[PDB]
Amino acid sequence: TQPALLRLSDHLLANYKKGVRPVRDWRKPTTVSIDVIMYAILNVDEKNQVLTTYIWYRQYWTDEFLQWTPEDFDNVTKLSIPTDSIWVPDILINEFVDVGKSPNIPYVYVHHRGEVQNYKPLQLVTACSLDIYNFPFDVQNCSLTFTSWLHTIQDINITLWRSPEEVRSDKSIFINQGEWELLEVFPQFKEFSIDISNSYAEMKFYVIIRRRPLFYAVSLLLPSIFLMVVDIVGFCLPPDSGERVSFKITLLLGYSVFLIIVSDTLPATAIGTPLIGVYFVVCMALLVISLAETIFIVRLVHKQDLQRPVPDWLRHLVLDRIAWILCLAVRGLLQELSSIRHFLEKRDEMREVARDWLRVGYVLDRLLFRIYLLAVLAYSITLVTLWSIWHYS
Amino acid sequence: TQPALLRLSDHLLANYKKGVRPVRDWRKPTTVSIDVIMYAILNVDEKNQVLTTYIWYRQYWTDEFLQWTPEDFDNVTKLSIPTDSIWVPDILINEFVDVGKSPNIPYVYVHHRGEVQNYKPLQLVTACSLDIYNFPFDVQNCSLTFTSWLHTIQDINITLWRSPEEVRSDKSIFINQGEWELLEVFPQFKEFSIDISNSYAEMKFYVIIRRRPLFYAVSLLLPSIFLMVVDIVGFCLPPDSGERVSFKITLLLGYSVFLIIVSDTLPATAIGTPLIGVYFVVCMALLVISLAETIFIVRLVHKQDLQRPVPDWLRHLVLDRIAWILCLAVRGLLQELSSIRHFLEKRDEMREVARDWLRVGYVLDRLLFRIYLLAVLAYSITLVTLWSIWHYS
Amino acid sequence: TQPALLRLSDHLLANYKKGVRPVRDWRKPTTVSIDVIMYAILNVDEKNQVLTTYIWYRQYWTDEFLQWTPEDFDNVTKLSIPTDSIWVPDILINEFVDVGKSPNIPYVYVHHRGEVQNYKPLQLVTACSLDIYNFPFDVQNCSLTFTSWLHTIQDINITLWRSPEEVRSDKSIFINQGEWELLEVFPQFKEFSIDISNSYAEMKFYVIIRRRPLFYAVSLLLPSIFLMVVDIVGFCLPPDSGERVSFKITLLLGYSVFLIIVSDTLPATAIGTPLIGVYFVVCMALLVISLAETIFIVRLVHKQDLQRPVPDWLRHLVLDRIAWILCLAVRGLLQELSSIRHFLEKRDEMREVARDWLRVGYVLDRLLFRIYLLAVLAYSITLVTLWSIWHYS
Amino acid sequence: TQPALLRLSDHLLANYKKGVRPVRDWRKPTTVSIDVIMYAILNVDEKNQVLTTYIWYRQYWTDEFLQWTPEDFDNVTKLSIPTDSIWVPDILINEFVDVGKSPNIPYVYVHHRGEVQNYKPLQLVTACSLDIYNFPFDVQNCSLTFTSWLHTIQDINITLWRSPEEVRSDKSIFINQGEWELLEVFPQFKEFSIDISNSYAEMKFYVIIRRRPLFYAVSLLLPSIFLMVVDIVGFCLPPDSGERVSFKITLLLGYSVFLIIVSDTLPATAIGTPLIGVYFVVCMALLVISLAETIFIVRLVHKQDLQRPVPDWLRHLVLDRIAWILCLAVRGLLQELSSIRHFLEKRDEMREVARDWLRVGYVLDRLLFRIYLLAVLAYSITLVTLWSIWHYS
Amino acid sequence: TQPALLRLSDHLLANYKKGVRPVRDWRKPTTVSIDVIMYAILNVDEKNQVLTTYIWYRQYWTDEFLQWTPEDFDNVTKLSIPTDSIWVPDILINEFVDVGKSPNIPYVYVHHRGEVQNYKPLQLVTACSLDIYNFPFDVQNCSLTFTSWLHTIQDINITLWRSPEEVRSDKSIFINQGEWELLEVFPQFKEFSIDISNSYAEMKFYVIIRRRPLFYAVSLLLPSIFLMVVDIVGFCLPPDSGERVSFKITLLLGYSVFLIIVSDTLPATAIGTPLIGVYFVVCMALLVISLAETIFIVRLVHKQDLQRPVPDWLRHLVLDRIAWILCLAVRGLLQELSSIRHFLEKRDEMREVARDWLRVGYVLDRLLFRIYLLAVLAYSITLVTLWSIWHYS
Ligand SMILES: *[C@@H]1O[C@H](CO)[C@@H](O[C@@H]2O[C@H](CO)[C@@H](O)[C@H](O)[C@H]2NC(C)=O)[C@H](O)[C@H]1NC(C)=O
Ligand SMILES: *[C@@H]1O[C@H](CO)[C@@H](O[C@@H]2O[C@H](CO)[C@@H](O)[C@H](O)[C@H]2NC(C)=O)[C@H](O)[C@H]1NC(C)=O
Ligand SMILES: Cc1nc[nH]c1CN1CCc2c(c3ccccc3n2C)C1=O
Repeated sequence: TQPALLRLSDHLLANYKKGVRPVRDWRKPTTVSIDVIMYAILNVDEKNQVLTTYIWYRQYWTDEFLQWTPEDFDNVTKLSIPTDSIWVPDILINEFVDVGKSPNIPYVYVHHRGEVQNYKPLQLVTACSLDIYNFPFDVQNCSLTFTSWLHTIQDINITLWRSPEEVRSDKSIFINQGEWELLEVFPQFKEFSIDISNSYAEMKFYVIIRRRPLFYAVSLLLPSIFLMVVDIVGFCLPPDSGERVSFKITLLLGYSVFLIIVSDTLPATAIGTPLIGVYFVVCMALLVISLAETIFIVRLVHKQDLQRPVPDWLRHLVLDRIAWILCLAVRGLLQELSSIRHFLEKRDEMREVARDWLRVGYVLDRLLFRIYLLAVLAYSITLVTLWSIWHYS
Repeated sequence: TQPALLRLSDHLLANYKKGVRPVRDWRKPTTVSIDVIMYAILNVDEKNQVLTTYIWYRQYWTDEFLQWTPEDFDNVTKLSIPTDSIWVPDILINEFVDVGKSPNIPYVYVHHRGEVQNYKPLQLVTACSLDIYNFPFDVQNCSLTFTSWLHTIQDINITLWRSPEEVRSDKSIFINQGEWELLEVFPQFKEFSIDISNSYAEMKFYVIIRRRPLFYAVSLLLPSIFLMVVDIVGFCLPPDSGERVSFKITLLLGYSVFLIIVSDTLPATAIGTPLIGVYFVVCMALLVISLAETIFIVRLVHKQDLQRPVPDWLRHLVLDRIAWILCLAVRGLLQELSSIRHFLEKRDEMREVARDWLRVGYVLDRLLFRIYLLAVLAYSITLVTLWSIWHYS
Repeated sequence: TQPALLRLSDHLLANYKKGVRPVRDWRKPTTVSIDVIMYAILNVDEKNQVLTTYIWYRQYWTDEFLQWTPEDFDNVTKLSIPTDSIWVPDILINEFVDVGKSPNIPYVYVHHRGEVQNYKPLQLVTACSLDIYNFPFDVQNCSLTFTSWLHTIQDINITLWRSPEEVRSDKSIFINQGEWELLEVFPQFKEFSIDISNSYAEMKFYVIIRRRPLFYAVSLLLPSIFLMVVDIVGFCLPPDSGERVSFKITLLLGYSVFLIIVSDTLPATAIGTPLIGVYFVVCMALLVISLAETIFIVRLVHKQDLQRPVPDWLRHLVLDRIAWILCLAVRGLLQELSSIRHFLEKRDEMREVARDWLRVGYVLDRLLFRIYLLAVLAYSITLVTLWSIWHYS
Repeated sequence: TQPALLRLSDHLLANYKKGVRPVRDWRKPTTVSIDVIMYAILNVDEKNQVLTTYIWYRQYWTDEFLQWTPEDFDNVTKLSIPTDSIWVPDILINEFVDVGKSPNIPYVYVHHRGEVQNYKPLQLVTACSLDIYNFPFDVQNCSLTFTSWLHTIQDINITLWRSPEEVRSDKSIFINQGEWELLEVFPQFKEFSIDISNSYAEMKFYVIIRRRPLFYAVSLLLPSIFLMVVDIVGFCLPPDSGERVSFKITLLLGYSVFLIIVSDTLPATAIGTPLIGVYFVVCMALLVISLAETIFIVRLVHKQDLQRPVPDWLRHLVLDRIAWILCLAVRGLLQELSSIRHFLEKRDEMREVARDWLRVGYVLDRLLFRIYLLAVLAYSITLVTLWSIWHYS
Repeated sequence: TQPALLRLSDHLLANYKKGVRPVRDWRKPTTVSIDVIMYAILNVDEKNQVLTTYIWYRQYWTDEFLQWTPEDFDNVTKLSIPTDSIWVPDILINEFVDVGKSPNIPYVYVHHRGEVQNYKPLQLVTACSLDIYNFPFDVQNCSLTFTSWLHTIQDINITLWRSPEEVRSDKSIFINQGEWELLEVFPQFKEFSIDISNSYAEMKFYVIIRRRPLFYAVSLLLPSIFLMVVDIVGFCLPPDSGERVSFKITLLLGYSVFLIIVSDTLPATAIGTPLIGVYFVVCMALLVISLAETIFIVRLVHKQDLQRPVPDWLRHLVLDRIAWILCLAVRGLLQELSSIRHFLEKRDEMREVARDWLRVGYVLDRLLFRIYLLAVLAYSITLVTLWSIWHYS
């Protein structure tokens, strides 16, 4: 009879047992040939050391029992069979820490020599070690290891579909504009063993990704450069005005409020902070020097029952530092008038010695303003020198 | 016998095999005709580049084996059959990154020529690229690509149910008032291929949505306009009062606290900030100019052992800038009295030279108050000019 | 034989096909009678427009094939049958956006005329439109629409179990004390159609709920009334003390910190803020008037090389505003003494003209203190007048 | 033959129907005997009124069809059978609002008289009413009601395994150190009915738990006591120094910042705040009195063109309050000298009347410092008196 | 016939019953030998007392019914069988509070004597008690107890695969760099019993882990050391400048803002705060002493109608504390001139007595500056002494 070509499928699955590993001779292994394309990097968790990706996967193997001649079946050379009717190998990942939700694919291809092809997408929640020592300019190297979980090397061996050079140079479908950049995917065959007499075939894929360091660079420099500019403008306040101290402590208050927002959005691993955490406490201690310079000079020019300064410490300040660096009734009358002259004289002499301290506090202020402005320019061009040698190639 | 019309269903499913693709001739493909109505936009994730929608889906195909004449079955022309008793094609989406939870529909229709109709709702968690360069006034363009995952173009081809003009103009059931606005849904047929000799039918639906920019506009201008008004009122403080500097640094402190709440609720992609991030740092640097204008003028009118100002720099300030822009016992007595006259004279001459600097600091203050008020009005009407040319049509 | 009364169930399920819609004549529809009691309002999401409830559901229909006479089965009139052995209709909701987790009920009742009764609880995650224009005093109106997803009006029709007046007045089991208050549940029959020749039976239940506006009212007035009381106490500071300006800007700083916590806990839809967002910016601008009143009067009473004020602007201030509203050696001596008289005279005349400005700044201060206190009392009793007409009935 | 004792299980399950309620006579109900041990309190959600626990559950019933004599089966008196091969009753909870994830137990015991024993653990997500009127010192009373969802009182009745005194005094395995303390679990039998002619057996377990109020007490008093101590130290500043007002408004600013962190971590139900919310606004208004005492006394001792105070209001302040509570050329000369005497006399008389107001502002300051220190000590020992009568027994 | 070696599997599973515990004699128990390797510590929840790990698990037992001679089956000594075709024991954990998501392994090994080997990975969500008394330097000790949930000691007994010394010293695959450090895994056999006549075999594994205390130590000392350095610099302000009080209250404000971020990220159990919570309130009260030292000395050097100080309290301050520790018309003229001498004399004598109080306030200031600097150095080297004795071994 010739009803249709559903007479192939019941010829092929009349007495078929889906629990038996499909070989005629039990001494020969089943060889599974796999292949991978990366599709998206969904999440990189630096705190929990967990990577979440999404790949497209395919594999084939040889089934000794699903064979037919294409004649006597109207030249059919392949057909589709449900997945839960045949033997399927158990290929897992060593680095699993969870189970991702993936769509179910209910069909496979079967060619007329026994080659069974399986296509399925996979969401992977794996665990890889993440070092963040140079935090925005970092390249990560995480691994995917496909292996058979039960069967040993004498039952299931794993090979590649195609050559490892075609797998390495494949970035055709990768979803970009998403904060991570795929560089390469490199395969490598190894053989796993913990104890003796049990070896397991495995196939490591190394996934190398790189962070796009643009929006971390503007969301961490644009407040850092800004609060340095406001500190430079605050030196132009005169120190005997009672406002420079209140300026510097408010701005130092507003800067410490900023760092606790930075640590809220930027994590750190068990080795500690990255290298840019050093460059924040250098800009922190550079404001405490400007605070200690203000408190040192407000103590200087202030009116406390003063004496005339040291003639040694006036001579090499006023003269040298501006040249090397900068540019019965009758006689009862005048006895009372001499007393009135005396109270005005002590008022004037305490006033002119307050001027001599005030002249010292202004030559020494423009001296320390130019030393501070020299240090914040030498450190600023150092920070852009190290960046510009990175950016080339 | 005539028991009921359950004698149709066992005639139709006596020897039926749900794993075989239902054709008499294996050389002809099965053609699936699909159709879509968008129901809700559930979530748009700008950070992770993930779109979450909810659609209503339907499809039909032709089954060669489910055919009957309507006579000898009491004129039955269609009936309902459980879904897990027949062959169902595997239509997926390329852009899946997750599996949404959808209700199960356990029945299908079957007409008497073999047409099998399937209705089901779907929740879709897809991945599309989102550019936010003009952040509240942005139109997104994300894609849905329906394809068969295993079968090639020689087995399953995908067509539309109805015309592509009826699909494009369908906004009948879309749930509004929910922060996104559906513009159109446009279908397009393509043919997918990565390697040679394997082509897959696909059907792209382009979903174009647009953000409603109302409550982002009031939750970002109403604090931005407000802290500009408070800065204008603070110029009316007199500069030799010791409070204008403390006014400006508190208000600049409270403005920098505001931006870190803005970045907490407004994300940015890998290309960086949107265009309105430029318009925040222009309003930022416009407050530092008002801070540097205060510190420049407090340094001017302040009492430090002063000299009389330059007659050149007084003449074109006091005169020109207000006209072009603005509107033995006896002889021992008087020798002591001349000394008492001398201490009061140095007290008065240091007082009148502090007035001459104070007159300079007030002509120059109302000059810089009108230049600053001219710039904050020219920039404010520029910002509403660019908005009003957008709003028309 | 008479073994037991398991001989009923195998008589009833010997040749039973659970895929066939159970009618003798295929032209007559199956009528499903439903009923609902609301149990809890779990979540109302104003941002995503999503409602989450939990109901108790029941339904019955007529099965033509499950019929027996109660004699010859020892007078059994009903029995329980597993759910997955019989035909069950597919009743869904139009407003689904998710799938809730509900317990499984594995049994149904079957009476001896064919009536099959089904009881099950359901968790529903639906989508309804939420307007929050009057934010704590708001009544919402969301919908639940039970319909058959595949079968049309010629196969499945939906009716009510009991009368629509018994469904409307049922609040027996509703879990209270949980921030929402159930008012009524009102049913209504409609008939759904998008295209021609396909009509679907549906049954809308309108669920009307009302927010309990107690703890939103104390967590939004008790800081709003408090920072108005502190502003009233701050007018009693004297204006020529240098502390009133620093008082008002700190309190205005602490008030703007408060609103960004309010917007963090209170959402807004696409139409913008509710009506109480207007009543916050009225209390905002009422503090800027008190700030501008302080800066206007500190500029007035301050010692800058002053002149005597206008006699017109002193006469209607000092006199009128307090009445209509408030309540050779010898001749060389005295030439020097006349100079000493002259320096003390210019010191005294600049002191008495600073008193005349100081008298103006205190009559005008108590005038503007009573105008401000009149406005904050007229607006406060207006705000309680609008509340008291709401509270009655 | 005697192969093994798998000949018992096929004798026992040859013709067994798992859909039939297992009685010989259909008029007799099946009696289910249950038992509970509480294992952990996982979550108590005060906002959503949801309790999450984890119990260990067991139950037995009598199966008329699973009976054998132990002879002719090698003295087997019990054996284990898979769960999905026999009839299982449907015991649910009325208070479900979700479905918890519990491990599956695939086996049951069967004794030779028909007693079928079932052991399983359960995670329960229920809804109970939570009153938090005394927030850390609160005892909650939530309920668990086990009932049959479909079958009425004529089919399934629920009893206890063991006595209700053994269930009440069982705290053997409860995981402690986890913020809630289990007091007792008390069972009670009732009979549920909404309409007539349908009654359902139920079994309420009352679960009484109590919060451990230790770390809420130190995380709410240690900032509350601290900002009261800082306010006491700030009275020792002299009031005519211009810093006491700036002290009090900064500290009142920092206290209002603290309460918005308290409301972020401590929820409130629909009845409003707990009783300790009253004790925060008493400590709030106790700082406004210290603020209004400062502003009242800075207005007093301040130099505005003053007059001598009232002799009545000086006599009962300076004298009484310290005793009852505290402890041609020649004649042209002296006409000019009398003028110079006159300008120094008006300078001195305006200075001594500023001392007389300054003496009033210091007797009245130490008076109001001791009244304020008496109120903050009488309220502090009241707050520890109410705590110490609670702590005993 | 000799078709293949699928003739072994149908010989082995022709009449096999997967519900029967596989023994020939029912009096002998089934012995299960287990083994564990820890792979990752996923989460340690200190608030909810919940541990989340991920292990690799394996077990074997003896099946009396799956036996064959390897001859007459072409020398096959083992083969793989699906898991859902044979009897599997029910090994659970006592400490479950949830169900983790683990991958499914669908195959087992079967040797020719009946030994059935099972390999599977497991995610475990257990509940262990966590004491955090020494918060970063803490070692936890949580438990895993494998037991059979239904069967007693006469049915299932649990043993180890390999020796307990090989299990204890196994850290081969543990994923490091993830904030917790695995020390050892120690097994122990016990026997569980609540009531009489029912004993259950169990096998406790003790898991000892240790926190890596590096990044908690820098994120809690680097702001704590920093705000102590800023307080030392603030003593160099002169006390009669009106800025030291405003310095100390701003810095004390900014320190109390810091602790509420610390408690947000660091939890505490029911016993209260850890030991480092004591070391924060010691650094808290060390700033209130510096605040009370400032307010005590501003009250001292301030100009209120002063008297000369006590000669006893000047002698042991000025002299001792610097030595032991530190280093008709005519007669009408002069009657008026004596009055002018009198007003200048009272002006001078009130000025020199303000100097004598000012000298006292500076000897006493450098005295209390060196006592405070001695206490903050003795406590700082104590804090590093206790750390250095911990770090050695
Ligand atoms: C809730 O909303 C519905 C809107 O559908 C209101 O529905 C109307 O109800 C009346 C009868 O009460 C009908 O005549 C109208 O045809 C309904 N409208 C529509 C569009 O069908 C309902 O009244 C609302 N409930 C409350 C309490 O306001
Ligand atoms: C917990 O709440 C229940 C409320 O149902 C209390 O229940 C009452 O218990 C007494 C006996 O103790 C019965 O006589 C009452 O009929 C019960 N009330 C109701 C409404 O049924 C129970 O006592 C409470 N437990 C505690 C410790 O307070
Ligand atoms: C909502 C409902 N209520 C009962 N049944 C249905 C299903 N409903 C029926 C009509 C319908 C659907 C559909 C889907 C895609 C394109 C066009 C479509 N049309 C015209 C389909 O979802």
